Amino acid sequence: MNIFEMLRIDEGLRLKIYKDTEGYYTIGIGHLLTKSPSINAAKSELDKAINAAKSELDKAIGRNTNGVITKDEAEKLFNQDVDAAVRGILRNAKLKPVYDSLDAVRRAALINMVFQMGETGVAGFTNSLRMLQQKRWDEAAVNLAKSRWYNQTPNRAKRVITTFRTGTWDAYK
Repeated sequence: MNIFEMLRIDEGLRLKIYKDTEGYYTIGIGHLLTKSPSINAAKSELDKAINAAKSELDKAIGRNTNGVITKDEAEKLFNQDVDAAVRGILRNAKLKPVYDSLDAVRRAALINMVFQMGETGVAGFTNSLRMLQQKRWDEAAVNLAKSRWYNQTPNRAKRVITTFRTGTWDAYK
């Protein structure tokens, strides 16, 4: 198991533009496109958005696709995304250090968070981060759980948390 397989599981795979739990238009392996609008919107709106998401996609892939892509394409996007998450982490004054202190498995967990919630979002978990740095496994997990993230996506948060707590991939077995 590794980062790719890990997120592959947590994020799923889809070749058609769908929308995430947080009302975002996305595709492939969790590839964000555009903020979705509220249903209280009409054609003007909705279509405008579909439109926009669509453009984003085209732009990303470099071709006209009418909201649909291939596996190869997704996998490409995917890699790029993992890469990026891994750069935010290194570019971040708060993440870099936590990251460095962690074992390979746990590193993976951090990347996941980052990938799921952006470097900005993640750096926001100051207490949890510190705890991670002190290697206070269980405390962190408790801290981590007291979050929007957990409450919103519990199953996924669970796997991640456990991962941090055990330094193993059991949660993913």
